[PDB]
Amino acid sequence: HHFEAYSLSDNDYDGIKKLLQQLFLKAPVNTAELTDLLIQQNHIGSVIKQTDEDEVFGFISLLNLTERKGTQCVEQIQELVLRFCEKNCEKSMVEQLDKFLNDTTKPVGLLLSERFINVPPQIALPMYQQLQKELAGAHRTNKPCGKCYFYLLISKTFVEALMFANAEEEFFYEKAILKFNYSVQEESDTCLGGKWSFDDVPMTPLRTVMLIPGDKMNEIMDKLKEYLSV
Repeated sequence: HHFEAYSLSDNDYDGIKKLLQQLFLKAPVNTAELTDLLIQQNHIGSVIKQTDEDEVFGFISLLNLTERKGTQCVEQIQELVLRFCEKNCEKSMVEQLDKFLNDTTKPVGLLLSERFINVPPQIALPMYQQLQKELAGAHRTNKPCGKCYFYLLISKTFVEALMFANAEEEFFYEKAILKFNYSVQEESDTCLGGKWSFDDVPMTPLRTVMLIPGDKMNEIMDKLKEYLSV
């Protein structure tokens, strides 16, 4: 099974959108507007295709949340994590989450990395390495995507103790200065040509929100290389 990574394209609109919908289900975030925002972003982000060839097996990209103020879906994502922070966390944690998201001097970059479960997990390493190269290039050329102090990751997670659909996201969670989980009710498993999914022990679907400082990313990349190298 050979995979190829391409820049985001208008042709990948449907595949990127479905992957976003697997993540956001029915929460108040416009997956269509978000997909358009990702595709519009130039030199950042890549899609995985198997080389059938139209199908988007995965994608990774970054959005600078303060740069993209004025986009509705970006505001929606911020209001989404805050509202679930309010419901599931102590006000002290809510205050600082809100402070982190409104700190213009230290921008927060939303990291979106979604893939079908059938793709081999080792592909995660080239995806993050390529994104790291692109983020360094953006930082070199004074673009806002290369100027993030913090990275916000929303992960698909479950408990029967915290377990990740994308296993590599354990390394981000370990380094997160702020983290919490919220329960999801649509419970939509991945659509990977796969009819259904089964667990021998019952599981509770969750989303885990985590905020990771930029200085920890080189340590995260190092485990990625350690565990996923092929």
